[PDB]
Amino acid sequence: SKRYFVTGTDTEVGKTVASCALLQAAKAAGYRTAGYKPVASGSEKTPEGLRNSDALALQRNSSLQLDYATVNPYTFAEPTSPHIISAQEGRPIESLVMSAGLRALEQQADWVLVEGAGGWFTPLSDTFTFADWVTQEQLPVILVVGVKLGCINHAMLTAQVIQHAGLTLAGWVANDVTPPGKRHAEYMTTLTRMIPAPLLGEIPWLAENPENAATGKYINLALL
Amino acid sequence: SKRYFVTGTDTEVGKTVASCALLQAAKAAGYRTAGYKPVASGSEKTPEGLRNSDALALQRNSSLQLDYATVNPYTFAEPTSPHIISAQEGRPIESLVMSAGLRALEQQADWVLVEGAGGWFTPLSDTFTFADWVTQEQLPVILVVGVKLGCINHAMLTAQVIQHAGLTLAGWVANDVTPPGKRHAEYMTTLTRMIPAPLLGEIPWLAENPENAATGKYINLALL
Repeated sequence: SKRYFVTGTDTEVGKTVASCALLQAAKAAGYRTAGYKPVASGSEKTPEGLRNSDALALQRNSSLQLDYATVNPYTFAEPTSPHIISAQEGRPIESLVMSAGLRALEQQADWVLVEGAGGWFTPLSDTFTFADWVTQEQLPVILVVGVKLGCINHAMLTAQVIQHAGLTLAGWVANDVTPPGKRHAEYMTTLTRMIPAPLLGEIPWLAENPENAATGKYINLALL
Repeated sequence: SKRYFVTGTDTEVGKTVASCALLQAAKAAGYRTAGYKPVASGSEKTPEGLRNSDALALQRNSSLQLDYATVNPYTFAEPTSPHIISAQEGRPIESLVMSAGLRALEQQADWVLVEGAGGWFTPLSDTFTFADWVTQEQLPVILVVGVKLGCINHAMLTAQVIQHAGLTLAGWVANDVTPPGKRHAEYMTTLTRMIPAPLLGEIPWLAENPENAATGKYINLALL
């Protein structure tokens, strides 16, 4: 089986778009897949309770029919750092619960993709970050790089810190977050040289992909 | 005397606004100040050659009357990574030239603020980054943090990598890049706990500060 943690270089690089592409590619390869987003903030009310749109995307892109809470056990409404809204709601986030949910998906899935709740150093409490949990779980990490100004710096910072944690940087995905620009090829070359992990694929600019066209085709899982 | 390198957490955190506040505070304290931006990209034509707006701000906020090229010896038009536009123009960026320009300002200034040309890992050539040069110069670093979503992660990544380079994280400046939000205080507390350097001050949201109101008052240089 297989497990990966997906993180983005910044806000609004389409991290969840890339996660969905990865999940689609894994299903095409014959895996029984599951997405896992243990912690989510920024969620809408429904008759069943709060639902986060990124967790819903991961649920919908899982090859298994998974219940929402199995994908996302901690759901907060407001779109702010987990530690802040957790404290405000009186709903502490516990590492062991996060880990138990990953184990629970491994009962059924042989390919699990895990997404966080912000970037690498996202606080979950005043003393624990999402990086702490990923490190404990020894997950291999896939970096999603939004190709835009600043991406080289952010990719390098994030890659260095992951490697310093003792973790494997398993791959990276380029997400085209804007229409094509002038320096696209040169930026891709630069990122490719500098990121110490295989480029798994590049997702085109899909103007938010309103029709939910399939993106798994952009990912080469054999490179992972 | 004193020298500092200023870097931002991301694109468009108002790094140069903070640099100008620092320079203003240093002048108020009685220093002979100079700003230095060795490398600049994104510049306008004038009869004297290309001029970069951030370098002009540093020039104008220096207490010494400095010639433009002394503030910014390498000026490229297009707003793209220095290594790319340098290669396209056939104008290589040389560490020794960057260092000579810093020495030249130290002939006249006892307080020098240095700004880069993007974030920490900004390439200058295919084999040299701005981090390499800062590390060679052993500059103490001031981090400018734009208070916005994602700032905790970016501040922590950048701080960790600076410390791992063996450099001193001398301080940080909070820049209010948006109007006040809800979680402003809690974000400031979080950043303050997590960034291993003194908070020097917080610059209010100035809607781009069209009147050039003075910002030095927001910086407490005694904390540096």
